[PDB]
Amino acid sequence: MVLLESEQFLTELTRLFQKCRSSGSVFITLKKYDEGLEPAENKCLLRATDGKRKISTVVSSKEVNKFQMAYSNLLRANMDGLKKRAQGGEQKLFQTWEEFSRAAEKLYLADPMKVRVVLKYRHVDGNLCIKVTDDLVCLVYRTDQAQDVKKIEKFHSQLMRLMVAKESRNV
Repeated sequence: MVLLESEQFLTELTRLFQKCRSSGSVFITLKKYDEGLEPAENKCLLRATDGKRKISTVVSSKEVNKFQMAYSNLLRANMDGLKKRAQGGEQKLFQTWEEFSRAAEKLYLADPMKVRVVLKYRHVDGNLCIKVTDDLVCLVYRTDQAQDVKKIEKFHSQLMRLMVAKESRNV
C-alpha cells in the first residue's frame, strides 16, 4: 500500500476508477485514526483499491475543507456509469435511504474509533454500494440510480468531517 499526499492520493484514486471501467470495482474505506505542547491533531485514514493496487492517505482537520472540495467532485464525476434517468438498505448482524442514513449515523456516533465506512463502485454493473459497520452490526445501501450518487457521497463525506473535527476539551 502506499501512503500518499492529499493530491497524490486523489490522482491515484482517479487512475483506479479509470482502470475499472471495463471491469472490476473500486473500494474506498474511511476510518478514524490516532517541542512546546500542542493539543495533537485529529485524523482519518482513507484507503482504496481495485483489487491489485492499494493506496491510502491521512486527512486532518487542517485540510478537510480543501480536500473534500476535490474529493467530492472526483466521486461524482467518476461514479457516472449508472442508471441514466436495486435500491435499498440492510440492517445485518432499510429500504428507504432515510432509514439507512439515520441508522448508520447512530452506529458511527456510538463508537467512532471502531466504525468503518466502505464505498464500492462497479462501473460495468452500474451500481454503487455504501457500508457502515463496526464489524458486529452491518448497514449497507445498494443502488443503481445515478440520482443516489450525490447523497451517498455527501453522507460518506460528512462522516469524514466528524472523524476529523476537533473538540475543545477543557483542561
